[PDB]
Amino acid sequence: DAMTVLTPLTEKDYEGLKRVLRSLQAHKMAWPFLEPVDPNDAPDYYGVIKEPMDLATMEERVQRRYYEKLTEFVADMTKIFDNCRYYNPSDSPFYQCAEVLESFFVQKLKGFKASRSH
Amino acid sequence: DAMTVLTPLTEKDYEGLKRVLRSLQAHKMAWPFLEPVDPNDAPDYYGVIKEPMDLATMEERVQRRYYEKLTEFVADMTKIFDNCRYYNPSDSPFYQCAEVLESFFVQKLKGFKASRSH
Amino acid sequence: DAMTVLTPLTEKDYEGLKRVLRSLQAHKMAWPFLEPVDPNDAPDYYGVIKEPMDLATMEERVQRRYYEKLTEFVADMTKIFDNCRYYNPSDSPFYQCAEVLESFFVQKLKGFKASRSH
Amino acid sequence: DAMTVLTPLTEKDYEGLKRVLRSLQAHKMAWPFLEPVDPNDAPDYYGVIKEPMDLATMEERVQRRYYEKLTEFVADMTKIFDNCRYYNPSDSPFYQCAEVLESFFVQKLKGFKASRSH
Amino acid sequence: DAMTVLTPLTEKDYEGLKRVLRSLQAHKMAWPFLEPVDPNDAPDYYGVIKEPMDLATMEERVQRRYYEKLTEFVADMTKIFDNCRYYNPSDSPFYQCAEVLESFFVQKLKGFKASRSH
Amino acid sequence: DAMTVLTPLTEKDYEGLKRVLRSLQAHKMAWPFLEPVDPNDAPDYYGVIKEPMDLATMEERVQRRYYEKLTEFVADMTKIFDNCRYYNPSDSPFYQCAEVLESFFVQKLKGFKASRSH
Ligand SMILES: CN1C[C@H](Nc2nc3c(c(=O)n2C)CCC3)C[C@H](c2ccccc2)C1
Ligand SMILES: CN1C[C@H](Nc2nc3c(c(=O)n2C)CCC3)C[C@H](c2ccccc2)C1
Ligand SMILES: CN1C[C@H](Nc2nc3c(c(=O)n2C)CCC3)C[C@H](c2ccccc2)C1
Ligand SMILES: CN1C[C@H](Nc2nc3c(c(=O)n2C)CCC3)C[C@H](c2ccccc2)C1
Ligand SMILES: CN1C[C@H](Nc2nc3c(c(=O)n2C)CCC3)C[C@H](c2ccccc2)C1
Ligand SMILES: CN1C[C@H](Nc2nc3c(c(=O)n2C)CCC3)C[C@H](c2ccccc2)C1
Repeated sequence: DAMTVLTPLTEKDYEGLKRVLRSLQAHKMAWPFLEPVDPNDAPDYYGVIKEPMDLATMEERVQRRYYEKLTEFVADMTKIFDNCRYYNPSDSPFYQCAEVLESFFVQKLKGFKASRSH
Repeated sequence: DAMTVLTPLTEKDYEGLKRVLRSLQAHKMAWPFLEPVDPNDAPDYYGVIKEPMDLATMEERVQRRYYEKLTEFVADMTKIFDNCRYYNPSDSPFYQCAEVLESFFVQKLKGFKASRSH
Repeated sequence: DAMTVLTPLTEKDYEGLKRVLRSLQAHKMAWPFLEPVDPNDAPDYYGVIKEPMDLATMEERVQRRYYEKLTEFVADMTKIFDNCRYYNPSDSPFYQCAEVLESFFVQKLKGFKASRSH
Repeated sequence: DAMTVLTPLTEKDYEGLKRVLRSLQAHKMAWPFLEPVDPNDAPDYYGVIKEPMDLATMEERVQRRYYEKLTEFVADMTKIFDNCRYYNPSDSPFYQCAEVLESFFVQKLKGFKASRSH
Repeated sequence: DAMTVLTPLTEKDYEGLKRVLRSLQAHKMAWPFLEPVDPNDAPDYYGVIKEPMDLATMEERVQRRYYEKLTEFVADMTKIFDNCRYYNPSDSPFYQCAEVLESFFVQKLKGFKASRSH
Repeated sequence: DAMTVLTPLTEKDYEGLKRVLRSLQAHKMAWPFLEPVDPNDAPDYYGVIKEPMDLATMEERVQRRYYEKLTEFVADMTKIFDNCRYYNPSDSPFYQCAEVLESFFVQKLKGFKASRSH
């Protein structure tokens, strides 16, 4: 979509970004992405993931208006999952929780790209 | 079913394992993972992706009958697309090809799991 | 076709002209042509394109009844795509989008050069 | 296609860049694109057209091994057809010859894009 | 002057017009402006100058009694020198020739205005 | 003058180039040239004038020591006036302001050429 790349993010938009973000935080499968990875559960995590991400941190950025474009937002989200699938094994819960939450996200994202324009 | 996990791969199994692979080798979108990553293109690749995977390397492995359970061949397949979304940017052509191939694989693999049980 | 050049435009015709225009304004790939180019996007545009055109300026015209023959309407349409391809790079979005819609409008117009003879 | 944008043009490539070019110089409708637009035919042309092109200027460029990728060769071909539809009227001969000849180039170009994959 | 704008040109007017014009055609430096710019000298000229002009085209216009007010005769003359300084480099002879000739025109034009105001 | 063409610009030179440029911005008739032309005032301006210019861009350039010779500096100035006279009517004020200011600059420039040598 044109507008996703090009049309910048208004106060209205950011309002509905917080709305989507909260939906993720209340999701049943979000339990592994609400906060940052603990370096004690996994030394080498921050050493082998170049750009880690969580919803705790995406909440900061949505409240600090970090994202000039809907594009910078959908990147940082997809980090959460691409990073989770990369570091964990295909048969782990952490992986499954990411596959589920990403599908959900896309739906909650599809509704936001639609409600922007018409 | 997941007799995927438990039921060793027989010879007729390895049949559609090779056929499913030819079909990924055909795809117009398979080009990015037909062969191993060249480290002239990307020096730091091999140092930052832990278990690289191509389809050439995987095709060898279907010839050595490297795989005792279907579980193993699908781990190694999904490596390719997880490595790719990890290493590249989301709006990348590579990243789009992994998104598209994998969905293909998944439909071609859905077929295989059913043409094993009944 | 003879009918397009000499037989002029009935009150009917002008209904199925506004109806095709409508169809182009729906399309997914019509987004770059629904209104006039902005001069702040492109300060040289209006000085180097001799006859710009948009579906908004064309809805005005179809309504005002500006077009005596069908030849006139299809010119003003084709300005939109030839101007685009001229001013924008072959490999660009705007360009690709013009390709999609000229291809479409053609068939949506083949269906009008046929509802005007039987 | 990935190969078109990224694979550098070998000398075998260039051999049958000359074939595609001469097959176009042969065409029955290629006649108005063989040589540069004459300033006496159209005093404004070279002022109102930012980058003119022709098959002769491109025969020179294809001989002097000027094109690093296939991407650059098709860009200059489609200039001939974009500059033409832009400058001339939709109902002019020159305009139809670009319609006819580009459409043909496109097929010669399909056949060369697959002569390369293998 | 009020007269130059408002007082229509009569026959004795048009006779001073022709005297002024020939004085210019005589000038040591009128040479670049005696006739239309040749598109073979400068392919882009006619496409990048919206209203070219010459002392020849104007001598026709003075014979045809084309000018209703002195205002329009002066306008078309200042086109010659404006279009020349615009198109050409300032250190060029054509640029210098317009600088000189116009200053000449101006003294001759002054004369003509008081040869009128009585 | 020899010195204007050949003798590069010292730090002292540049001091008095800003001195002159200031004087221009002081002038009551500088008002149409103090900053760049607005594309919304005039959509075609930037597409049909090839090298625009303004005292604001010229201040930047004098502060970046962009001009090796007094010759480049005086060109860029004279764009402002030639561009104005070309795009606008002889009888317009923008035109009449270009005239007045250009005459001024010449005088201020006369004095700067003279303050260089003795
Ligand atoms: C901080 N801590 C991070 C956890 N999330 C996570 N930890 C690791 C990886 C990973 O990919 N993720 C997504 C790879 C390495 C370790 C979720 C966890 C949690 C535990 C119990 C009840 C709810 C939540 C809290
Ligand atoms: C062998 N060589 C490997 C390339 N594939 C690839 N290169 C890189 C990454 C990646 O993720 N991939 C999948 C990240 C870093 C660089 C594809 C390339 C190729 C070019 C044109 C037509 C087909 C194939 C050939
Ligand atoms: C009005 N404004 C005009 C744009 N269209 C356009 N702009 C330019 C060219 C061109 O060829 N086109 C078609 C070349 C020069 C710049 C479309 C744009 C738009 C942005 C976001 C979402 C929808 C629409 C809005
Ligand atoms: C050199 N001269 C150029 C002509 N081609 C051309 N002239 C013009 C435009 C244009 O778009 N084209 C393509 C717009 C402005 C005039 C073709 C002409 C020719 C005549 C007969 C047999 C072959 C060739 C040769
Ligand atoms: C017809 N042809 C036109 C020339 N004049 C001219 N050519 C150009 C520009 C321009 O500004 N001018 C005034 C800019 C673009 C090229 C003068 C030329 C001539 C040469 C020698 C002796 C007398 C006449 C005759
Ligand atoms: C930025 N904006 C540019 C204007 N200057 C200008 N605009 C145009 C042309 C031109 O030639 N000039 C010199 C032709 C095309 C439109 C002057 C204007 C202004 C208005 C009031 C008080 C001071 C300044 C400011």
